[PDB]
Amino acid sequence: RLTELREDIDAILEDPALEGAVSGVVVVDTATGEELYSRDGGEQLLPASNMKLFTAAAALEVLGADHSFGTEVAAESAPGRRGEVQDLYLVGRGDPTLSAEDLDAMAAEVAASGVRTVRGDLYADDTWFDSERLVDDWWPEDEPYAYSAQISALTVAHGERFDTGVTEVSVTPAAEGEPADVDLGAAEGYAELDNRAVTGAAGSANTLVIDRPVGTNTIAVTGSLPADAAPVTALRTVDEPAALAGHLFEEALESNGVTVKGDVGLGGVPADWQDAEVLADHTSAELSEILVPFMKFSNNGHAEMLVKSIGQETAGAGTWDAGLVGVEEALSGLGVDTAGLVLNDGSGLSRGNLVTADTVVDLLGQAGSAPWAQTWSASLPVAGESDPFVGGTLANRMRGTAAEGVVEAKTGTMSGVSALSGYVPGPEGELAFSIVNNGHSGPAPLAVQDAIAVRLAEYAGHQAPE
Ligand SMILES: *[B-](O)(O)CNC(=O)c1ccccc1[N+](=O)[O-]
Ligand SMILES: [Mg+2]
Ligand SMILES: [Mg+2]
Repeated sequence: RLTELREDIDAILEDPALEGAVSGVVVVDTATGEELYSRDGGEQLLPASNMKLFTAAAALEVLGADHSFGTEVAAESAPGRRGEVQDLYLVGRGDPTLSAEDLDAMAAEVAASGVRTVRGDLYADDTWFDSERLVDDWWPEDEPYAYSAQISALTVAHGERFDTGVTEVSVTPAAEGEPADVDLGAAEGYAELDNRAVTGAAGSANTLVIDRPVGTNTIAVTGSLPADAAPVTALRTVDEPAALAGHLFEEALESNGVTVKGDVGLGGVPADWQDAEVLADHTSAELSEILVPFMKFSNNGHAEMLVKSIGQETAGAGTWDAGLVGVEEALSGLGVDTAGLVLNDGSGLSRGNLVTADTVVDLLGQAGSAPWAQTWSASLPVAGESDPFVGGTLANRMRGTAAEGVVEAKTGTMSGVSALSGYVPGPEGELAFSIVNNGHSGPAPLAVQDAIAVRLAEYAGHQAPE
């Protein structure tokens, strides 16, 4: 039975789609410590988003399941009889789920607390982390897309998925031959518009490209949208998330009857402020709850912010250098051998990251007996579950198989890297597995990973739901 399983997995990895790839595959029974299957377990490979497994475990170790993040509005003293303040400060301490509604609810507080006029300027203070926005080796050409959003302690998160530091762009066709309408979302009046797009004839080809040219805060829209095409929406990052959060706050203020007479810009609460007047605050939900959208959908913003938040907890330094050491320390504290690990970011976006399949399984083991185990697995995608906040990146994989509803694992994909690691529970034991593929040339070997996951589900005594 053990050997049958082994031979099957051997054959599954015989797949042509893994030509010239190195593949780390490790499976361990977690009740007993038995090594059911091991191949290139010690080989160092890029992990893509499997890196979050590490990040998420450290954050729970360091910040705690119950941790929350705050944001405040501050003036040098409370407002007058006349309800006036000079400069106003929006100060973010790394909430990765600050919505536009929260900015609105905070603008109402500022009004309820008796401010009717900001006489001076409004500043957005994201100084709680440093201003290193992107990791060294992240690719400039990727900077327009949501997963590559700049990192700040003050960032507005869009939608129920909480994609930070982006804006929704929507392009509606008009009459054939007239320019397409471009709607910039939250970034209206913040990010610049270069609209070159046109409405093509009904039934013609869709060639619409939405971009943000490197080193600009301009949304450049080119190509042709068919007169009859459905409106197109795209998440595009903006330069300086905090300044957009600032921009949005001025609008929430004016909206809640508070007139801002100055400019909007970046700035930290001055040192020479004796006893700042906190005129509004927001508290995020707790880390346990935040893990869901972070891990289910592989949020890269959330990952880096958690790192910088760890840097803050361990060293009062909201920094990659500080946070990564923080992660490695936490993981050691956990019992994980971090020999094979090379940490270059929290998200896995970076090609400077290295894991081994043994280390991953190692982590999976330790996380299983940690007091925060449950909130940890709850965050992982569940195979073939169609409710996005349950299935996450595994929503449309392995449906109608023994793995459906059972396998909990994290995914990982970019050019020539794919990964799947997590658990198979069952009538046998709770299995921890890691599959990391590097160097394949075609599409990610998703079928190959599925096959393994499914056979492990069957080995743990599961059957495909019909
Ligand atoms: B992870 O999500 O497995 C690593 N992948 C990414 O960060 C990612 C996600 C979504 C789109 C692109 C992309 N890239 O790394 O290019
Ligand atoms: Mg605006
Ligand atoms: Mg089942």
